Amino acid sequence: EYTPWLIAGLGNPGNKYYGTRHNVGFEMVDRIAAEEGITMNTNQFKSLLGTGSIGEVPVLVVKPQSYMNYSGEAIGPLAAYYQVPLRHILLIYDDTSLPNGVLRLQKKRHNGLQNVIEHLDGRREFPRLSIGIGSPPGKMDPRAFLLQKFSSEERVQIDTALEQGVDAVRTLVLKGFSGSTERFNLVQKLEHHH
Repeated sequence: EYTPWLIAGLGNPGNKYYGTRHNVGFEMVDRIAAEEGITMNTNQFKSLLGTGSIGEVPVLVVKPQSYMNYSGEAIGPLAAYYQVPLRHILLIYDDTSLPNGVLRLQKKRHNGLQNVIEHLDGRREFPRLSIGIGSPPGKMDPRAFLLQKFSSEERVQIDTALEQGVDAVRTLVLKGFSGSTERFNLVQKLEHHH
């Protein structure tokens, strides 16, 4: 009966990255931990993590400390250590392919995600929670945009997203969707307009 889940949000550690668009996954993970009362003191495998459960389901919430593109250096070994099956590895990260605040849940672009993919022996069949941050504007390249803080209007949407994502994580893991994740994806898109 031991099948923990690994909830990892991606980002770059440090005051330098605090509040930036690219760190949204870190925000979400700080949110889930908080809500669940899980402290992330533990430092292992290039990451800070905490342990607890969602309902009866045991989980580990993590924030890799190796920097975005090398997230796999943490996740891969971390999963092995705790014996987390691929299907229970939930990655949360910023997605430019979706408008601001639209979440997307999938179970099978972004550098952190390729590296993680790389370390999970290329396997791809794990669930992922994308948090949209929109498209960057084609000047200072699509690079300072990510390293920039969210405008106030964007924050609105973002804060709403953090709240709904927390719920989405709890449903996937414990509750059950009670529709397909694709229906949740549809509702996200619609909500962007309301």
